[PDB]
Amino acid sequence: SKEEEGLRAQVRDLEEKLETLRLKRAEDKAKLKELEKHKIQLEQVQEWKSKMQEQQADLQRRLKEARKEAKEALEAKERYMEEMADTADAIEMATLDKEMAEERAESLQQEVEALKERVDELTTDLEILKAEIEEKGSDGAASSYQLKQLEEQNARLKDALVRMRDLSSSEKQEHVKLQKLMEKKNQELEVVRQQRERLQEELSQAESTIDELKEQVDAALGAEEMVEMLTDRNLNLEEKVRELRETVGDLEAMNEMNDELQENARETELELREQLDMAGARVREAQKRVEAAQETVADYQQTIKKYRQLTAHLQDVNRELTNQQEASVERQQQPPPETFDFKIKFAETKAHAKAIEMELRQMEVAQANRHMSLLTAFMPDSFLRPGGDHDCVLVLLLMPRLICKAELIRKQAQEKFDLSENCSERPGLRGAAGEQLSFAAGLVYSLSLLQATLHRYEHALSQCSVDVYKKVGSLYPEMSAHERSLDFLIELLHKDQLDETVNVEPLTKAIKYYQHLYSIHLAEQPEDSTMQLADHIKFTQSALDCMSVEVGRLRAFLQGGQEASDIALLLRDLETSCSDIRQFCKKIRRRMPGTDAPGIPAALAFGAQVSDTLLDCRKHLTWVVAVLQEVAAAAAQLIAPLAENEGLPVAALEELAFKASEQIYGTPSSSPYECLRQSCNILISTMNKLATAMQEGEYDAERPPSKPPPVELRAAALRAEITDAEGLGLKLEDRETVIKELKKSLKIKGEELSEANVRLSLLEKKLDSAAKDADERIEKVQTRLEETQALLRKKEKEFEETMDALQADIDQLEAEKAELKQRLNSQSKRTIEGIRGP
Amino acid sequence: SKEEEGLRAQVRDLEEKLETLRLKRAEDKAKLKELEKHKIQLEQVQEWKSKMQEQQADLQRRLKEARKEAKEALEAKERYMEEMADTADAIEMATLDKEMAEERAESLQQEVEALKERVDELTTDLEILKAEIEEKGSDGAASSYQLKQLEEQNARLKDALVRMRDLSSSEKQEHVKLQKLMEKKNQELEVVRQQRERLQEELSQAESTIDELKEQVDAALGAEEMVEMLTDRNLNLEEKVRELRETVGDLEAMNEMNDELQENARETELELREQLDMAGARVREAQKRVEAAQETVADYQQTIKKYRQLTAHLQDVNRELTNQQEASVERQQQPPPETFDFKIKFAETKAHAKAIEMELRQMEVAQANRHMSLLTAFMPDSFLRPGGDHDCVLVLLLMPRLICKAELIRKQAQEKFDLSENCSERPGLRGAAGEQLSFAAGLVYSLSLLQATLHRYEHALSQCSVDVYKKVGSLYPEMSAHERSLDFLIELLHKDQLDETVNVEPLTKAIKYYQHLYSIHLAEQPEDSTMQLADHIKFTQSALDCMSVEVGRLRAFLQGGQEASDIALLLRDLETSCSDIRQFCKKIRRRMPGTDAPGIPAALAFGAQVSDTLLDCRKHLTWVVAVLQEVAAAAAQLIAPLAENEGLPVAALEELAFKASEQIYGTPSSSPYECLRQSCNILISTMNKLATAMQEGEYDAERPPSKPPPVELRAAALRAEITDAEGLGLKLEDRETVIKELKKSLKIKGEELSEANVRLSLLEKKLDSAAKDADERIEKVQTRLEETQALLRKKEKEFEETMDALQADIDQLEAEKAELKQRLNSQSKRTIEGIRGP
Repeated sequence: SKEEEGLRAQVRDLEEKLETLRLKRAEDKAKLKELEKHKIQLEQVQEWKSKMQEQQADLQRRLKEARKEAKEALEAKERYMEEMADTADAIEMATLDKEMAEERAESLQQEVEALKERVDELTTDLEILKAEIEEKGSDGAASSYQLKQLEEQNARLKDALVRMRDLSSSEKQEHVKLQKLMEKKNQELEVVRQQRERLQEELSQAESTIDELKEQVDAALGAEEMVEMLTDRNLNLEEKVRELRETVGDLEAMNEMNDELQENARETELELREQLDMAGARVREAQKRVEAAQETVADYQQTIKKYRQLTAHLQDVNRELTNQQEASVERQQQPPPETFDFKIKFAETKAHAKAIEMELRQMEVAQANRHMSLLTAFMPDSFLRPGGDHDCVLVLLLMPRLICKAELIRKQAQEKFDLSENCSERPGLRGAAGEQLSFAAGLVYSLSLLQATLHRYEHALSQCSVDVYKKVGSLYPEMSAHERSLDFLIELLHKDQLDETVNVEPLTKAIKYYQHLYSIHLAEQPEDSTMQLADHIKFTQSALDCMSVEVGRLRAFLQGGQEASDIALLLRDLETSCSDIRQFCKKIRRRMPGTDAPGIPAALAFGAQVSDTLLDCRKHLTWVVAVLQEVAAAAAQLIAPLAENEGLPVAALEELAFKASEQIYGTPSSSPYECLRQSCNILISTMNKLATAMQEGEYDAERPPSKPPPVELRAAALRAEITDAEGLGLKLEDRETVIKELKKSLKIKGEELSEANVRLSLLEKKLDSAAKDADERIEKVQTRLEETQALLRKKEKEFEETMDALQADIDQLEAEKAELKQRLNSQSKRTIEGIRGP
Repeated sequence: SKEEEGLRAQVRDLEEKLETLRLKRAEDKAKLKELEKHKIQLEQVQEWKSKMQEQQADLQRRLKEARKEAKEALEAKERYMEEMADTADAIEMATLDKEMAEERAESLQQEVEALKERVDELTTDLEILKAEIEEKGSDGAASSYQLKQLEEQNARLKDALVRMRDLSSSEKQEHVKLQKLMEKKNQELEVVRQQRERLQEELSQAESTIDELKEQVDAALGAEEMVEMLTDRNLNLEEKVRELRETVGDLEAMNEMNDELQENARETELELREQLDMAGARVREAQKRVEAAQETVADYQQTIKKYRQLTAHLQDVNRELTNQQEASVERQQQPPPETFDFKIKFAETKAHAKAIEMELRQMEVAQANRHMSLLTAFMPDSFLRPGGDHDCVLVLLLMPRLICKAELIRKQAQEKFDLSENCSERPGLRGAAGEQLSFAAGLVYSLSLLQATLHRYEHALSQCSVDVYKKVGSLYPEMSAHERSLDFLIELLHKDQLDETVNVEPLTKAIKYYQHLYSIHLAEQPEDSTMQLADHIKFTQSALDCMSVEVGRLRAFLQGGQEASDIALLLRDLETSCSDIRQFCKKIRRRMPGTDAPGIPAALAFGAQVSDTLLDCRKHLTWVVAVLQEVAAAAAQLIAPLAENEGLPVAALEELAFKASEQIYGTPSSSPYECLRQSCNILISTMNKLATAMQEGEYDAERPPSKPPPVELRAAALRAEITDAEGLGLKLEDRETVIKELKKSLKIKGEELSEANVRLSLLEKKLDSAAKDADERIEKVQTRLEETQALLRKKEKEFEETMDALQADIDQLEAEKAELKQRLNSQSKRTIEGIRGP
């Protein structure tokens, strides 16, 4: 199927999605781990972020402070440069003035020193005196000439003195400037050394600060480590809280179903509890129905006691009125029981016994149906096919069943409507009571007709041929369909709804059908005279009941004062005829077979003319009943609008009788009076003759039981057909076995032939080659004998040479021994014969 | 198709799995959203952190500079107010130096004036000396002093030259030592400046390190704030995990009651439904009593109709006898005719239907009997023969019939004797009431056992083989004989004569019969687990009823005041064991198959171990019931002569209990106390285990496949053969022709084989004769050969013996020759030595 392939594709698709989304949840949990890492990092960057915000603010504030304090230091320094300007400008006058004063003093001092040198220079300027001096002579003046040369050398030296004095002054000035620059440099060196020591202290402070900050970072790393291990714990707990929340939701959902389920169970327990409150009242109210039917069984039993005491007392009063043969008249042969009482227990016992009986009967019915099914399983389809032997059996059952149903309806209808011989005198025949009685009588009449027809069927099928039996059986469906009119009537009786409003169309149709079918297929079957006559009596009695009821109704329809009218006389005559025919029926019934009383024959037999007379009697009875019923129906329609004290005119009833008689008898212009009178006269004469013949024993006969019924003949044929083919199967099995054994025997004994036949060939050849082989072992053995004899002769000469050689050796040895003895003697003799010279 | 439904179920399962892990995925992806904005704003706060670290670094730079600058501005102001002081001093003593230099210049001015006066004086004196020497001309002795002054001045001037040359060189020595003190101090200042610069660089590096460490400290101060964030969160989450786990536990716990309460509600519901089914069994029993009292009203109403017809007939006879005696007229009065005119009419409207139903059922029974007689007529003789298929069908019918009769009797007996669960507390258990209850309980127990056995029979025969079916059918007369034990009991119930005096041996004895016949012919047929369990429950309940009744009777038999004895509280223990086992039976019955209620399986299936356990349970039940019944019977006819106020001693009841316990349990010297208690413990344990396994569905199964009953196959076969048996005849004709041909072929090569065998025997006559002739001309030859061979061998020892003798005979001769030779040699030597004279 294509749908299977589509479902398989969707299964694979869903399985693949389940792989992918499981793998994705695994990835997606790992990715949640990345969430929690990012959360730690975000809290770290946020904490550093806020701390950073005031760190930046604090650095800005410190920068504000440091720059403000630097600017204030600069402002102080600047107002203070102003004070510098004042004092320094005052200095540079004062040094200008001191410097002019010092330069003036130094100029005056150099002029003082040059003037002292000029005083000495003038003492040497006495050198000028040379000119006056050497012009005078030679002793003192010319001596002063050399004096003056020395004096000029002096003047020469003095100038160099002055020059180096000036140079020394310059050097002194430079000296002072140098040493007081040096004082400045010492101050600078001291300041720089102090600044170096301050920088060393500040470096030591910063450097201790680095160490202390490292220590603080270590403690705060303890805090970070504290954070990380707190966070690991916290993430585990978050996962667990989340999972527990989900589980809590699931459990809440289960608990909520369980709460409806308990509520529904509680509602059902409440419903069962007032169902038990119902049912205790139902057991009490069915038990009140039980004590009520047990009070009805009570009162039925107190009234079977009251009818038992009443029947006992009426029997004792009757037996007292009969024991009255003598004056005594005083004997009640029964002790009075009381009321319900022992009878109570009798009926509770009988109800218990009847309950047991009904359970047993239900069990029997179920058993019969089961046995029925099991048996049906065993006989073949040819039996069960439509129109087969089963349908014929069903027909044989159908007629007794139909007869029984018709009898049940007839008896119940007679009892319910109190159909009695005196129905014509019942009050209220003009109204609904008359219609009810007419309906009941007609129903009983129709049922009697049906029963007679079915009795004919039963007899004919008990004695017909097998062919007719099968033909009737083939009609079983159609002629079983008509039972279901009678079933309708029985259902109406069961519901107490059988009344004059009931439609009897189907029953009449069924009767006509059965009569017609009998006329077609069973017409020349013989009839049973005994219960042909019994059925005739029953039919006649039912027809007479109908006739009497209709006569009474028609009399009630007549207007008062018309009793001397011609129709009223006819009605009275019909009533008298009814009584007479009923008396004849009773007379015939007394001699009817069935009881082992003296004078009653075992059976009846009469000729075909008696049967024809009975048919004619039935036809006339049917005509009279039909006429009366039609007239009464029309008259009832006419009388309905009339008052109770008003009646119909004889003219109207006469017209109705004219019409009905013409329609039913078929004879135009025949008076209904003398049609009906003729029919009744024929009936009276016929029953009178029949009653006389019966009383005289003219019809007495010995009783003709049916030959083996066609069903038994057919069953014997079917069993024979089954058997001498059922045994054929066993025969076939045996012939199977025989055939297998036989052809097995064929190969076995054929290949026994083949073996024997090879053996023939072999030992024919063996006989021939046995002649051959006998010859050739004879030659073998006889060659062997020759060879052995040849050895014997061989060995015999060899023996003989060996004998001869050994004997020669023995002879030679004996001769040699004798020769040695001779030689011994001869040597001894030669010794003494050699000494004697010749 | 099966596969489409399986695929749809798998699709549904896949879909639910995807939806569950999609919802877990969805929670996870909400958390992933949480991640994914956490990552966005981690990058945002990280850009922010890095950017503002840049800004902080710039601020740190600026603040370093500003501290630098404030320090330098303060130092400049301080040096500069040092300079204010220095400048004020310079002003003051520049003014003072101006005044000193002024009077110094004035003093030198006075000196200049005096020296210019002396220069004028010397010029005048030189002019005077000029005039004097111009006057003198001739001169003497005045040229000496000036000469001396002029060497002394040449020397003085050269010495003063050298003198303040030395002074200039000393000033330059001081000035050079000074200047090199400059240069050393400037180098010292340069070195201190270099040290200061290096210190300042190192301090700058240290300050950078300090700022970075301070910032680390900042981040980790934030970390401390997380430490206490996370600590609080972690405590709260631990508490929340604990609370969520507790809520999970609470929800699980009242889910657990909700399940238990649902089970208790179902149990109470079924007890209410058992009470509703005994209210409805009282409705069905009060019905069958209303139906029984209504067909009893129908029979009594037919009886009052017969009594009414008889009383009307007797009243008509008495009234014609009263025709001459009395006739009534009566004034106005309204006593209705007969106490039940419309009471009988109402019971007629109602159970007139019941009378009709009785008649219809009777004719249905007659029709069924006739129908199955007619059908039997068509059945072959092989079917109807003793041991045939008919007997097998009759077995299949007999044994459901037996079951139905069986609890008809059980069901009536329970009602009649009011066998209830509380029979142990009924008054009068010591007397006839106890005996009646014991009889009723035992009867119900036996009937339950019989029903269980027959149920096994029904199940086995529905599924056995045809062969087993056939021998079981062959035993039909024998098992059908046992039915009228039950028929006798139904007699007794119908007559209300079923009491404790009834002999139940035929029933027990039929039960034992059926128990073999099953053990022999149906032993390895499979059992129906469901209705095995159902029968076990029913049997156990009946046994418990017997059990309780006997316990109550034994308690009633005990002496007053012996309630504390071992036997009395053993009896109490047995009573509680009964109650517990009954509760387990109810539990099991609740989930038992048979109703279309949810949770009830279609069928039950359990292994052979469970079946064996059930058998053991039944065995122990039987033992305990038998012991109690035997003890109670013996005690009852020990207590009969005792007064109502007197009781049995515990010694007597114990001694009876010991006797019964041995000869039922078969174990000598075992205390009845352990035996009974152990049996009850086994029952309770097993029965509780079964209830539990039943309650969690361990035995649930579908109904097994229906497979054709042996009767069906047989029936089919029987009917089948009937059909094919037509064609079998044609086959038999063919097989017969084959057999005739096979036999003919067998005969021909039958006497071909015989002919070959004869020829074989004849030809190997020929060989044997030919062989014999050959053999005894052959024998004749090797007789000669054997004789020659024997001669050759014989004639060969004779040579060997002889020629050994010849060898010895030569060999003696050589010895004699040797002796003569050494005699000859001795004589020869004497001849030679005698020939040389000495």
